[PDB]
Amino acid sequence: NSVSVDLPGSMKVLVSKSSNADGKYDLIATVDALELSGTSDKNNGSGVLEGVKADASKVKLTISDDLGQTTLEVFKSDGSTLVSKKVTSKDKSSTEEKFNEKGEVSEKIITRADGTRLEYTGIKSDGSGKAKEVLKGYVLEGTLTAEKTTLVVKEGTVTLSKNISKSGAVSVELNDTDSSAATKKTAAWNSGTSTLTITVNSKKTKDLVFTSSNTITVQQYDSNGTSLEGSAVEITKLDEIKNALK
Repeated sequence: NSVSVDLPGSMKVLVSKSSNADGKYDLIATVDALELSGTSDKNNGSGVLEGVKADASKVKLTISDDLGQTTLEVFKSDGSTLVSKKVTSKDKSSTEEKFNEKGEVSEKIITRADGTRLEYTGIKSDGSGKAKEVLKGYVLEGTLTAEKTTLVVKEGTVTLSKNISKSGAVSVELNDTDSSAATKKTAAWNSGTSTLTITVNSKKTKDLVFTSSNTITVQQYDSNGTSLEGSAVEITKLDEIKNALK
């Protein structure tokens, strides 16, 4: 009879085998234990389904025409104002939002395809808030503004800041208040290799690489300050970032 279709966001929809008198297909889905229904112009599982929560909040599932993306929305019981929205994109990343009484976003959780996350909480009407990046093994914390996200790690008099611009560009900086010329760390950022090179006493000491896989690696220079030595080591815990800043 109906045809089962797998969707982004770990959902399924059942589509009628054939169309009704108007040419439209019936759609059914169950999300959690909520039954959703709709009709569609297409026969592939795309379209809109609707239902309600046990508390009468409206629910809408929207499946893009090519099945690439899904959106699951919850609204107030009159259907007017959004309460929550989850969008799963074609890479299987997701964004999950909560909204306040005016429909303004108050929380946004971005889950990358690899499972790492950006968590934005306490978001205010100017787009400022608290930020966390959840990586494999550890979490980075900081703040959000409409210009950038800034995640910070402190060790001694060193502050490491990982910035994510509004447009998604990562850059990293290091600032040290150390008053001793012999021990003060400085660093340079290379956007072309996503690498922060730390210097102490006029010699390169370490490269910190912020990889496309959402990891951080550390590699030391030889005592000559010009050649790398050994091989890069992936950071697995926050304490190891702090160790790289010593």
